[PDB]
Amino acid sequence: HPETLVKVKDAEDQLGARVGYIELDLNSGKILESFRPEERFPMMSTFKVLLCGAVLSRVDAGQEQLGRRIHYSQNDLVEYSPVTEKHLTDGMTVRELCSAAITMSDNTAANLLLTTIGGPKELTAFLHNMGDHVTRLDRWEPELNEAIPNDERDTTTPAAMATTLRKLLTGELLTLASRQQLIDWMEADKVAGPLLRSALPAGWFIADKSGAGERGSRGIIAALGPDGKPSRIVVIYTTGSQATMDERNRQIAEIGASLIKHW
Repeated sequence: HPETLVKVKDAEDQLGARVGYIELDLNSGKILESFRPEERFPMMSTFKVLLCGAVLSRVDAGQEQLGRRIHYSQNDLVEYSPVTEKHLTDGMTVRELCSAAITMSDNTAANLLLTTIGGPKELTAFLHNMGDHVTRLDRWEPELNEAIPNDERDTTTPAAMATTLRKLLTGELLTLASRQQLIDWMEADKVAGPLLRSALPAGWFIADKSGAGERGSRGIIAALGPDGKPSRIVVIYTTGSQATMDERNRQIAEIGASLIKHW
């Protein structure tokens, strides 16, 4: 609805930065509303959903096992690894790593998982292979969060990301069991509380993944809907603002409040 663009445009004014937005019908793929849909923005941790999607594609094809155990050490640890920094001794399985990367945004978990699929290059090949000729991952954590102005490395567009998430959660791309595993990890997301979840009505469903990077970058991708089932995908990205994390979180929550009001 047009009133939600009023809020998105307002968000841009208050943040003094570009805001990209898209609302997509999950079932039909129809773009319901958008703002700067094809402009590039840093994915930050939102890429971890795509990473585990590629991992699950490997599992389905008999190339990976969710129960497989990965051993790592102190050397592997990078900034913000709340789950992985606690399992140095006995390691963690592929399943526990996707859980950590998605629900807690654990950077080391993401790096270990990228390593299993062949690095950023292979995640990008996976994406191109499923029809996303836009999204690209070029670096590892934490450098992928640099958000250098005009740099296309590690970026996506709201349209590209929304379409890709739709395919991952409803397409024949992944088996039914994997599709649901990916959704379950997003539903259990624990570090997106002040974003869309703070605007979600009781009884509504939400599976999401947020992200934060340098130079004011912030964003969130989500599948949400009334009565416990998702029915639309929402993607919100911004970069370039000098605003505080709280101010950035509030703008996203208000865009969320608006799209829920005009559902």
